[PDB]
Amino acid sequence: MQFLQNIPPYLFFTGKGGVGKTSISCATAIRLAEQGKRVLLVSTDPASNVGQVFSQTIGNTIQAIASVPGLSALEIDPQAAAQQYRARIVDPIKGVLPDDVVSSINEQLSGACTTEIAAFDEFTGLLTDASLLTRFDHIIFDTAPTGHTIRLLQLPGAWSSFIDSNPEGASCLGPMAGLEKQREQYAYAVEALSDPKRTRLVLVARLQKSTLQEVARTHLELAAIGLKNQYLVINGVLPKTEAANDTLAAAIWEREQEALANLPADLAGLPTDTLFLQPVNMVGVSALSRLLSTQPRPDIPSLSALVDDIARNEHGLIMLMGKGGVGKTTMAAAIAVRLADMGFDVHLTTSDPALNNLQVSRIDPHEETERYRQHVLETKGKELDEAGKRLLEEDLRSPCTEEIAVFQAFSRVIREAGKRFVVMDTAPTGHTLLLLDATTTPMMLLQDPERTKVLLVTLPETTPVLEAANLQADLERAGIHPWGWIINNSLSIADTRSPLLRMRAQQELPQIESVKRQHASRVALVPVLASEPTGIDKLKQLAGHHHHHH
Ligand SMILES: Nc1ncnc2c1ncn2[C@@H]1O[C@H](COP(=O)(O)OP(=O)(O)OP(=O)(O)O)[C@@H](O)[C@H]1O
Ligand SMILES: Nc1ncnc2c1ncn2[C@@H]1O[C@H](COP(=O)(O)OP(=O)(O)O)[C@@H](O)[C@H]1O
Ligand SMILES: [Cl-]
Ligand SMILES: [Cl-]
Ligand SMILES: [Cl-]
Ligand SMILES: [Mg+2]
Ligand SMILES: [Mg+2]
Repeated sequence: MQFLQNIPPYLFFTGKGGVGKTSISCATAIRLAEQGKRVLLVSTDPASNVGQVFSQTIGNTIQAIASVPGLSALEIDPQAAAQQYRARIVDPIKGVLPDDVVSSINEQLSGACTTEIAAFDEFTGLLTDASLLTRFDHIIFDTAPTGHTIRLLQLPGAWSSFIDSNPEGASCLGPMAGLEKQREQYAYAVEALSDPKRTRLVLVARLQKSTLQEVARTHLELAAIGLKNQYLVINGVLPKTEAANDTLAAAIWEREQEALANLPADLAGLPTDTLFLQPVNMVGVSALSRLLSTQPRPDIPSLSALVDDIARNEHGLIMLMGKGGVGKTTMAAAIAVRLADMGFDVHLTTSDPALNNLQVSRIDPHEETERYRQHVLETKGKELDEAGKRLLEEDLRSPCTEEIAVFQAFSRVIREAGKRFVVMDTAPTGHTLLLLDATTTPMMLLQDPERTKVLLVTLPETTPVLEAANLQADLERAGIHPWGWIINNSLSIADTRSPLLRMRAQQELPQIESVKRQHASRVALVPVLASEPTGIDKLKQLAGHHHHHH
């Protein structure tokens, strides 16, 4: 594997939730250890499981992994770091300012942005400690910082300017005032990230058009920033020696082969390695090492049942939520189609390009975001100096900015949810709704269980379910309780003779049980489609069927 050759002292793995960042991190950690190298694996996931895979406990202290000499680990819990980070800002003014005030500021430090900034504070610590390279040859991170976070800390304005405490725009700039290291260390860290002699960035992806799109995006952003030592690792690829008998496995192998060959242009000139889809979720040194080789039904109702229940009231705001790529848009489309075929007036709204009983409102997120950014600039940038304006423009470059702008656009038609059905394929986070509420926002409507039905879409996989769970908890803090969960891309409810797909379908079981037993009131299982759910044809196939009853 090219990504394994000549790794510099700092190695970072980046990619969407569930692509396999941690697995590959551990497997690489082992490979290096067995070569006689001293390796430090840095676990950075919210609910770390690296200790589990290695059959021991790890913590905020560097401890050796007894089950593999040469390797040690360290956990950097991001939720805890965020907590301490927020508390380090608020505790000082606690008792000096009103409670509602300290309460509002605390909320401003409870979003994904504060977490990335606090996580960057930790990365900076490790990256600027030369002594570490005195003890190890390699330091491996199972997540990487975003281009957004790096930009923010490299902006001069972030150091010489300050932005008022308004309701819009700079909403997420609050964390900056929390940095306690000197400006020079953060710049040094970024310097270390941009040095190919010190840091190698590995983009983890899967052979899917949608995912490669995102990865290609990340690559460009991190490169313009200065990280040009990038490697592409395509994980979980299906071996042709499985497309043999079964028809689904053959359709999949085909879908991957097209993409694999039609890789986005930007990723083409990138050194690339592919890993194979393993039978069982790696859990030991043996299983993990096997990953780096060069050679190879649940009792849950169909989407149809969920929709029949959504259909009872005969109207309502239906919002699909979840992480990027889980299938929000497809479920939104599938739901809107079935509801319409049941004879109801349905208004589907989307933020992506794709009978008369159904109307579709397409919104371009790019222009909504710009209308928004433009608005926040006439409002706040008014008295900012140029450096500060750039800081404000980078803050309005946050994920949540688009999220907010698109919701505001949708809100234009939310008033129709009273007479009929309005289905949305994306929504802001709990944190963001709470923020907007303090500012416009139909908060009460979203919180009403009879008017709004929020659905959480996820995958029958560990990380996705975890991230889904956390989204839900955040929404609940905003008084919104998801009405049901949709587990998309399931091999369990799929027709396959392929021995490997069956072994994979069996891996989902504990994840699916998790959702039913601990995360959701209602659940729907959608199959991994043998085709691209692009036509209303295959879109109707996703739903399955629901037997009428009284
Ligand atoms: N059940 C399924 N079977 C096969 N493919 C699916 C399924 N659900 C989604 N996909 C495919 O996966 C891709 C991602 O899904 P989709 O665009 O609906 O996700 P999303 O969460 O709306 O994405 P984003 O977060 O990018 O807006 C699509 O190209 C789509 O056709
Ligand atoms: N190529 C692969 N084949 C089969 N399973 C894999 C592969 N890569 C990862 N997994 C399994 O998939 C999940 C994806 O998780 P993981 O490494 O934790 O990553 P991330 O950090 O990308 O969320 C785990 O259940 C894991 O053991
Ligand atoms: Cl945020
Ligand atoms: Cl935040
Ligand atoms: Cl019925
Ligand atoms: Mg992980
Ligand atoms: Mg979408």
